[PDB]
Amino acid sequence: HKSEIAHRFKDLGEEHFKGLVLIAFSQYLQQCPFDEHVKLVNELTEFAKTCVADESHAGCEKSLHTLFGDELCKVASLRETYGDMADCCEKQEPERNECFLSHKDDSPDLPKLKPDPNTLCDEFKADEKKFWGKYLYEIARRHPYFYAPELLYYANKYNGVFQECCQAEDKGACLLPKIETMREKVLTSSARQRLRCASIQKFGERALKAWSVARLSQKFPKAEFVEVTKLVTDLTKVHKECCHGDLLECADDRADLAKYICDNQDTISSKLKECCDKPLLEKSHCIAEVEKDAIPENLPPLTADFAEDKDVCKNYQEAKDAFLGSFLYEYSRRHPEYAVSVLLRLAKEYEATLEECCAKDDPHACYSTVFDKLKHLVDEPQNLIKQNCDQFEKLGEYGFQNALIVRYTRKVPQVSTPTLVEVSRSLGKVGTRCCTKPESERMPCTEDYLSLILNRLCVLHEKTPVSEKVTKCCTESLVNRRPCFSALTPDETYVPKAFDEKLFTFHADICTLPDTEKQIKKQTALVELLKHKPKATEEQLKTVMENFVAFVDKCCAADDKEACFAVEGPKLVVSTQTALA
Ligand SMILES: [Ca+2]
Ligand SMILES: [Ca+2]
Ligand SMILES: [Ca+2]
Repeated sequence: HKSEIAHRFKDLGEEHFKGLVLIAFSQYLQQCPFDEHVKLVNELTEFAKTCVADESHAGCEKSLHTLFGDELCKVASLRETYGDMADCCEKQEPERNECFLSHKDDSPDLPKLKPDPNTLCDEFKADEKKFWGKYLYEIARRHPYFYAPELLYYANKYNGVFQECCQAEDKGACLLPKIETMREKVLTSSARQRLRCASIQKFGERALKAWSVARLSQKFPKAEFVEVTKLVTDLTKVHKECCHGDLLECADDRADLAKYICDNQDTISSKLKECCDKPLLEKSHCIAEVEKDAIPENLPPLTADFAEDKDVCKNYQEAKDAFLGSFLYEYSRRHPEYAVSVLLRLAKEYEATLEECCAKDDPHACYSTVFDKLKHLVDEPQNLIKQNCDQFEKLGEYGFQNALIVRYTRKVPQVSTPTLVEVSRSLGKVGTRCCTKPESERMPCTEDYLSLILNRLCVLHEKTPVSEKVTKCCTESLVNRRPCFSALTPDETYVPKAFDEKLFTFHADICTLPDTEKQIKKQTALVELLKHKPKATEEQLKTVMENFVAFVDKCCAADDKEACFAVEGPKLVVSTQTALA
C-alpha cells in the first residue's frame, strides 16, 4: 500500500498479526518476560490500527524493520540484559537489523519445560488466548529462527489438544502423549528452518533456490519448469523474509503462495484437493507435507538433453543458472526416491563436469559419459547407511549414541562438550527415525536428517570457533557437509586434555535427574574421557562404561546415598585411571 504496517494488518487480521509480533519480540529478545512482550505487542498493534484508519499518519510509511527496531531500542533494560546488543541502536537500518539478528542466541540455556497437566489445564480454562500466546513465546525464545507461520499452526494444534483433553477423566493420560508427539514435530521443524536461514546467510539465496527446485519438482513432477520456477521464487522470498525477521511479510507472502497454489492446482498437482479445502494456516502446512504426485507416463531420458545432445556447452554458457536449474528440475522429478541433498550434489557434480569439459578441444567426448560419473555419487551414501544401521540394530539407540560420541570426539576433540553431547545424541536418534523404515527409503531418510543435525553443529560451532576441521566442513559446501564429516579421522596432532577430577566426580544429585539428563551426565563424562584418553580402546570403554553403571546403580539404592558417592566415587576415578593406562 502506502503503509507496510497497514497492509500487514489488513491482510493478516489482528489475531495472527499479534501472534507474529509476539513471536518477533520473543526471538529477538529471548531473555525478556512474557508480560513485558505482551505490552510491546499491544503498543505496536495500536499503532498499526491508526495507520489502517489513516495511512498518512506520522510513521506509517516506515518499514516494519524501522518500526519494530525503534521499539527494541526503547526497551529500558536493553543493555543491562543483552550487553553489546544495545550498540545495535547506535546504527541505521539495514545495518541495525543485521546487528540485532547477529545477537540471536541459538542456545539460550533456558530451563527445559516440564509440562504439568493440572497447571496447564488450569491456565487453559482460565485464559485460552493468553495460553496460546505463552506457547508461541516459550518456543520462539528457544528457537529464534522458528518459521513464524508454522509456529502459529502449532499453537493452534497445542490448544486443540488442551480443549479436548482437559475434559477427560485422566487429563495426563490423554495429553502427555499428544504434546510429546507434537513436540518432536516442532523440534524437527525448528531445525529444518534453521538450515534454511543458514543457507541464505552463508551461501546466498541461490543455494536455497536450488534446494526448493529439488523439493518441489519431486513433489510436483507434473508441473512445467516455468511453474516450479515461479513457485521457487515465491517460496524463497517467503523464507528470506522469515530469516531476516520480517515475520509479517513472511506470513502474508506465504498465504499468498498457498492461494496461488490452490488456484492453479490443475497445472501443479492432482494431490492438493484435500489441502486446498482447509483453513488458512492448516492449508499451508498441508501443502508443505503433501503427497508427491505421480510421474508423467512417458518421459524422455536425461541423457538426451544433458549428455548426448551436441549443443550442451552452448546452452549452458548462455544461461548457466537456468540450465542447471533445468537439470535439477528434470533429474528431480524423475527420482522422488532420492534425497534432496544427493540431488543437489548431482547438480554440483554435473556443474563441475560442464565447467571443465567446456574448455576442452572436444567437449562432447568429455561430457557424454557424465551419468556414469553420477551413478557413483548415489552408491557412496548407501554404504554408510548399511554399516550405521547394522551398528544401530546391534546396540540400540542409547548404546549407538555412545559409539557416535566416541567417533566424533576423536574426529573433533576441540569442540565444546555440550555441543558434542547434543549433536551425537541427535545423530543417534537418526537410527530410530530411519533404519526401521523400508530398506530402500533408508538413505533418503538419513541423508535429510543428518543434513539438519550437522547444520546444528555448524551453527553452534560458528559462534565459538575452535576446530579448523568443523569450520572447513561447515563452510566449504552446504551439500558435501555430510561426506566431509564422514571422511574425517582422528588427528594425532591433538594434545590430549589434562586430567581433571571435577569432570569425573558424580554427586547424589544424579539419582534425582530424569533418564534423559541422566544419560546426558554419563555421556558428558564419556566425551571428557576421550578428550583426555583419546587413544583408549573400544574394549576398554566397555568396562569403563560398565563400571560407571555398576557404580551409579550401586549408590542410588544405598542407605545413605550421599555417604556412598563420597567413598565409592574416588574408587571409580582411581579404577578408571589405571584401566586407561
Ligand atoms: Ca549458550
Ligand atoms: Ca518488508
Ligand atoms: Ca497478501
